[PDB]
Amino acid sequence: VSVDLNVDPSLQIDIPDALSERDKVKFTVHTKTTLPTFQSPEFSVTRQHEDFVWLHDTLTETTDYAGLIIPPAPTKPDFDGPREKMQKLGEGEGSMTKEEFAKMKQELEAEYLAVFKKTVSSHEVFLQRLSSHPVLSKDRNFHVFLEYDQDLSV
Ligand SMILES: [Cl-]
Repeated sequence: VSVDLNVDPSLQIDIPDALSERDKVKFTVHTKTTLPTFQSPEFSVTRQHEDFVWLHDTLTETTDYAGLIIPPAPTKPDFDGPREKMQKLGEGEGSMTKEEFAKMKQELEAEYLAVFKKTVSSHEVFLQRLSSHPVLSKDRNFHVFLEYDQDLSV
């Protein structure tokens, strides 16, 4: 076989759920850790795209990391494709039967969901990459990002 094996890793991060309200995304960032450095071995916080941008910016400009490979920022969530397509669909409502339109409305909702899912992955991959870096996983701004249980913006 050919296989990548992880045994009792000390830091695991994922985004198990997320919420879109008028195309504004809130990510649940859930962490599991066996490390002393964290207040708790398991916890979740709520993060927005700008929080991730904040974290990436502040790592990039950390003098000590200038020789390190910092994983790329996740891209800003963008629902313009699905939204514009749904608008076009609505304009064409008269040319179409009730059940044709229903079926297509459902298909475009699925298109929106696939965009959502993709931006989730992008944000999650970034955190997982940071958790795997021997130096960056220890960064205190990263820790603040994972655990500060209030609005990181303010
Ligand atoms: Cl957003």
